[PDB]
Amino acid sequence: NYFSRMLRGEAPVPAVAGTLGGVIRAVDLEAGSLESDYVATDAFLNPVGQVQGGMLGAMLDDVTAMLVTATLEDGASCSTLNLNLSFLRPAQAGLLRGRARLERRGRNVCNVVGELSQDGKLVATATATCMV
Amino acid sequence: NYFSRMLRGEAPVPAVAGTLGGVIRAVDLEAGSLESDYVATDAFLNPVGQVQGGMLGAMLDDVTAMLVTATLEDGASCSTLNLNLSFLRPAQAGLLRGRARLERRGRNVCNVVGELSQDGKLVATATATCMV
Repeated sequence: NYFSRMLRGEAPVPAVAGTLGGVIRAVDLEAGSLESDYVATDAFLNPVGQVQGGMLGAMLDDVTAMLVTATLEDGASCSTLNLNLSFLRPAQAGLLRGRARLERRGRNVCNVVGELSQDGKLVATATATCMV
Repeated sequence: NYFSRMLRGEAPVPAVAGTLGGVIRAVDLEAGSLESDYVATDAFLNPVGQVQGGMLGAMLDDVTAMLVTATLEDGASCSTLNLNLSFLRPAQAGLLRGRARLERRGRNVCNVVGELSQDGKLVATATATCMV
């Protein structure tokens, strides 16, 4: 698994995960779930000092695609086709917690849901449609 | 207009637009359209060297929300509720061109579409639902 090589330091984390302060905290391949931390920097802020929605979406993209990748054989690859983002509450600079769950693992499509929390509240959700 | 103050250097560009290399190239408030450049850095790349979908979504978020903001009175504010992103073709590090159009400007909701191109091809599209 590229993913499990990545977890034990034997393959590179994608640069974008570095940029988002992404750190995988939990995986459960039988439950079909995954958890990652993210860091919103002052660089990701709108004029009023909240995190831009799109930047939250990049974290949701990461957690959902990571979960899908975790399930793949070597040689298979996760490609996200659509990502629908709902912005629920404002986020501030600092840590966030991303949680992904597989709603369906198909032969070629996976439907993933992602939730992003900060300070114990949901700030944004996602639905990802991914092909493999 | 906060937006037009921002264009002539008399108000701060949001930090996130800096991060995305965002530079407004065109506005047409009667046509209801707006155009911005974006720069994808090596920091926004997936393992295979293409731009992460979510990072493209943050550019789509910027162009669509910018267009909405351009139309607002002083005191009014643009808040994106949902953003649906479709990923069409892979992008590489470098310049991209974001284009926004208003499909509807309501009393409290604006429906915006965004398209992101690189090297003359659409890489991603968006639909934003925004409240004011």
